[PDB]
Amino acid sequence: TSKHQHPVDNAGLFSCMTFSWLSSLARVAHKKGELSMEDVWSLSKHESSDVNCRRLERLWQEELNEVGPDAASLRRVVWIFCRTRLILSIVCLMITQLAGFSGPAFMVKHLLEYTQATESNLQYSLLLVLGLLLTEIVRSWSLALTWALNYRTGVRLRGAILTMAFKKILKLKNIKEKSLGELINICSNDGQRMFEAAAVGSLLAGGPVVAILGMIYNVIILGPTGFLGSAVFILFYPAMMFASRLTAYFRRKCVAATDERVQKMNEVLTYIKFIKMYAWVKAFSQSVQKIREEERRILEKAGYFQSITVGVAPIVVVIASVVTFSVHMTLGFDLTAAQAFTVVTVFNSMTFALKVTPFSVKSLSEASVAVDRFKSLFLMEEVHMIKNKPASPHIKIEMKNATLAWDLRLQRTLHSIDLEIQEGKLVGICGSVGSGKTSLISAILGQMTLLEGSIAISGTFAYVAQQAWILNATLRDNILFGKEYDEERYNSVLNSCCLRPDLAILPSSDLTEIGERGANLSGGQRQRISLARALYSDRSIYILDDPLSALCAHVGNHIFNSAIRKHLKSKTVLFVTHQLQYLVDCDEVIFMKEGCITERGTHEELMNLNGDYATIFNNLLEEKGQGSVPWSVYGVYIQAAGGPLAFLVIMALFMLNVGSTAFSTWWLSYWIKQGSGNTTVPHMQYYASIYALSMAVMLILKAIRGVVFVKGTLRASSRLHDELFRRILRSPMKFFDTTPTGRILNRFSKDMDEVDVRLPFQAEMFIQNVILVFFCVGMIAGVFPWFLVAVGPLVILFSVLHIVSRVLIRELKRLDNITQSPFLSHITSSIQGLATIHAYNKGQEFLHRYQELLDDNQAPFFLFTCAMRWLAVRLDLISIALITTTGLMIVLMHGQIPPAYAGLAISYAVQLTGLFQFTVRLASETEARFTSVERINHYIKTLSLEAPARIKNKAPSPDWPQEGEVTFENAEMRYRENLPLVLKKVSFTIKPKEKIGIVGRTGSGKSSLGMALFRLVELSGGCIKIDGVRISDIGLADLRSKLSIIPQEPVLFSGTVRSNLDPFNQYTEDQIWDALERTHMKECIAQLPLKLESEVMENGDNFSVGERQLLCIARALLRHCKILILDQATAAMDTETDLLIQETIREAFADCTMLTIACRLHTVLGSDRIMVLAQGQVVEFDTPSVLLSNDSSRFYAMFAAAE
Ligand SMILES: Nc1ncnc2c1ncn2[C@@H]1O[C@H](COP(=O)(O)OP(=O)(O)OP(=O)(O)O)[C@@H](O)[C@H]1O
Ligand SMILES: Nc1ncnc2c1ncn2[C@@H]1O[C@H](COP(=O)(O)OP(=O)(O)OP(=O)(O)O)[C@@H](O)[C@H]1O
Ligand SMILES: [Mg+2]
Ligand SMILES: [Mg+2]
Repeated sequence: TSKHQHPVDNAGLFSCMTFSWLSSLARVAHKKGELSMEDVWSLSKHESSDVNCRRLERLWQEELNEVGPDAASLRRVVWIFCRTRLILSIVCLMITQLAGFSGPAFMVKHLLEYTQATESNLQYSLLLVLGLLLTEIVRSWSLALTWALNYRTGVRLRGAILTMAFKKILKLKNIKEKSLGELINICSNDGQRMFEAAAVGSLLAGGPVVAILGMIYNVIILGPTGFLGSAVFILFYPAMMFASRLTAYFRRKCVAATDERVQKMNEVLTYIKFIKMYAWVKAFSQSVQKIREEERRILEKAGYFQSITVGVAPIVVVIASVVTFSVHMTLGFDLTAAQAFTVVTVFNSMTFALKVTPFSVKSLSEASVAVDRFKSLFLMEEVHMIKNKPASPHIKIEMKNATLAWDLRLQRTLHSIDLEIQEGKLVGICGSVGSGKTSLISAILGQMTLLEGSIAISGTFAYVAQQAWILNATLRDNILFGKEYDEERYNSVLNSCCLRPDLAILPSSDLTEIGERGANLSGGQRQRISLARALYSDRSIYILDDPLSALCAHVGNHIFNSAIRKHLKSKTVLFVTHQLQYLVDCDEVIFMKEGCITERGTHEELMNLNGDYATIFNNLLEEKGQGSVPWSVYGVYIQAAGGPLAFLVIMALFMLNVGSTAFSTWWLSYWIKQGSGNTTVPHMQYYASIYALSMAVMLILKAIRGVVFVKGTLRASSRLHDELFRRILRSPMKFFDTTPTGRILNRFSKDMDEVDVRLPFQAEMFIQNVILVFFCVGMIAGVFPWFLVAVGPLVILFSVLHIVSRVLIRELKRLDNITQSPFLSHITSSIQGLATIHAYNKGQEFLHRYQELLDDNQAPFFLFTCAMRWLAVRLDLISIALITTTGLMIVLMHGQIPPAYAGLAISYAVQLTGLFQFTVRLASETEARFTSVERINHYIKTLSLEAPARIKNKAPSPDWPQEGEVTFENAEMRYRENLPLVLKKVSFTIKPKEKIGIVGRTGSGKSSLGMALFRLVELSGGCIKIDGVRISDIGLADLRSKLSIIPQEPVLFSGTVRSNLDPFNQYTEDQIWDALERTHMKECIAQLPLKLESEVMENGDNFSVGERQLLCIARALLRHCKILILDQATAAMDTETDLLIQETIREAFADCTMLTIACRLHTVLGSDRIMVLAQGQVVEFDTPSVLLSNDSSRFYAMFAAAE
């Protein structure tokens, strides 16, 4: 072991069958008033996701491969895995039923006979009391054993199924196509559903075993009454199956409706920096409110039928028995003299066992659709590393007339591709936005669908993507990627990528936290980190997807001359490019167009055959609470919309119902104390009719109260969620930067499952229990008020026990809820990088971390239920001992105590006891469960808030955007409130109608002049004004729409391109077509049947960045803002299209004030003025002509060094 004793799996002597191992933790629970992480007794090797998972996998694979897998019914999840553990429960249920039935029924009759004439004997009670004690002890022990077995056996199934699902998730999928938000919802919600169905769905078998016993007892006491019970039970059978059939469809529709809502919830989380400038927070709010309203309506419709089956009529049996008694009544019956109320009380006690059937049937019906869903997840294509084609030696990559394109129902893009690569050679492709030299790179990975051709490959890859993927670990761990530390190789890597000043500028040291996805670094730094990791990993084959795009000229030249030329000269490097500056030193160049290779060979041969591109080459052109749950959460919960009125109506209805049932009980009790037939006999029929109509009322009343309660609780939940969403949406940027996303999404997946499912039932049950107890104590105080002595000791000991167990219950629940968020964080952050993870073949480490996190989360689940079972056992034992003592008292005190004042003693007692036993358990249950509302309230207004959309008090005149005067003055920022300054002493004065180009060294600042305008930075020093009007005083909502920005990284939401094009439908139909046509996409849209309703998702995955950039250009063209700024709009674009692009930009915004950003000097030479910055400061600047004839100018030096 060496970790924890875990006394469950040993100590076979009389120490572990009863719940006694938890007495050790009860001391520590109240000694410190807490329970930390070091004394939780983590799970042993028995309940570990390493032994059961293998067995489940083997069983499922065998059941798949035995015959053709058409559907397989997924019967092996439940019926064959947890089978042997259910036979013991189903065989102990019969024992406990018989023990609870046979004993008391005869004992009460014998005690009544003894209280009739005690004067006969005195020692005849000892056998009776001994039998009573034996039966009670046997019953309680059997019940505790059954619950313990089911609780223990309900965990392993979920523990194995979760890891099976994740292991299936980690596979090569060409596209998601699964509404990614669904996958997370599959991991959490369906985890819970597979648990309850294994721990509750086992008491359904307890119905018939007692029904047959009741029928045979009735036929043995009365002759011809053995036929009506069977007839009235046959009619009861199909109602349950009808209920299940009706609820299955409702559950399926509800889960389908809630599938989509959580997907749109993820889109804002990972794109908040994008939709924070165009005030697109309005459409999404309306869309999510509409889908939430639809979900709430269907949930209410589903739940209305349930409230009618929480025991609307378990009195069918008593109604049938009363009808049989009244109809057959021959005015005396010649048999009913002493045991009149005994049989009625026994039959009333029968409802306790069968009151739990609806819960079992509902859980089974839900588990059916859960099984269907999990079956739907499997039976999909495992397309990865399958080619089934021969290879050849002395080569690494070989192709033979491949014909590939994105997704099986789309027009082919590549046809008849054939190429070869020699070992240790450098090859460049080059081309346009046509042939698409990104499908070729991904073809050999295995992510590309295949139709024909032949692909062969043998080796290892160090993949680099066009974008960047950065984990949450520290920088040194990111560079190492799970490798052994070194000193010489690490220093060589750091010196070979020109990374030294970047590491020196860090505040503390190299070891620093990065973030969720490298949100604290620029694009160039992320590219450099990815390149350094690929360089240090030391793999056989290097694949670079344009690693020299966003970076400058000098650093790129140095890296190519130092790293690629020398440090990587002993391996094979294959990379594509759009710039022909470095193609001189390359070995071979292969040119392909429109998916077809035209000419290939030595680069020196591409001079006279076709000088197409040569014209370009010619010259220049959390925290866990440490206290008890206060009443503030309850006050907030009841202060929801329509709270007090609904609560008062519900309480009044409940009080009236309890009064009615009390009056009926008194009526039947009085009727019991009457003549034994053959006297005063017509009134019986009238009384039966009165009783029948009374029941009716109660029923009607119970239906009404259920309806009202369901409506009120659902309204409260909807209002709470609607309040929460706006607060999360207006969260400042720093909160999103520090706190990971897995800490926010949890409150939207797990809390909403428990608040809207389990809470109302427990609340209503506790309310009913407390009103019944108060009525019983009032009645006891009413008649026979001379017995009010034991009440004090009873209440004080019960309070002592409750205050003893509540500490453990609360601490265990809090520790259970705390440790579930890193789970979701990891499962979210390990999906987006499927390509890189598959390339590096690093699934095992992620899987092991997943398993360890799952076990840590599952550790405190068992003890939470074990504590409640232990409390129930203690309460039952105490009550049994007290009633035994009171009965023995009776026994002894049977000579000089009249029976008139003692006949009802055992009666009222058993009720009182039972009522207290139920009350304590219900109170503990609700106190445990009411922590989710507090957890949601943890994000109350104490959290930071974004900035005030507007103000509506000092809005500027509508004619404000007239001049583009900008006056920068001392703009110094920190970006983290702790990090050192990134830009210092920035002051500019730009006259209206001016053009300025941006170019400079990597790192440093570029984009440098971003922020401090449309700013959300919490400016501390300096201030700027636009057109003579300050920026701090004016509101944000109006100001953000005045100017427009084209982001460097394209962003494309789901739905359609139109919705992005018009946030509010303020443009006609021809203007958008003209805008799309003007930028040379005449055939880029008409190629599809949809014209303006294109299906775009997942950041435009159909067409690559070459088209996403121009889509964003077209979108920003129609806005026509006062100031339109382009942030490096020529990242990956050809040279021929450049002119057209800049010509269109100049034609459109001829007089607008703009600041152009580009990575190429030759494409910025036309600007009126230029400026450059070295590290954090701007050097002297003027027109390009002035600085061109200046040897001592950095701009001329870098232009000359650009070659
Ligand atoms: N989101 C961020 N959070 C915190 N610090 C940041 C963030 N972005 C940049 N920095 C830091 O601010 C300083 C200036 O970087 P800046 O963003 O201006 O670079 P850049 O000009 O965009 O770079 P590149 O040319 O590589 O794209 C650097 O120290 C950088 O690490
Ligand atoms: N991420 C994607 N997922 C699915 N299909 C894609 C994706 N990107 C592009 N497509 C489809 O495949 C075709 C080929 O585009 P490809 O990705 O090869 O472009 P590219 O030339 O490399 O891009 P760029 O010029 O923007 O750098 C597109 O016209 C489109 O039909
Ligand atoms: Mg690419
Ligand atoms: Mg930038």
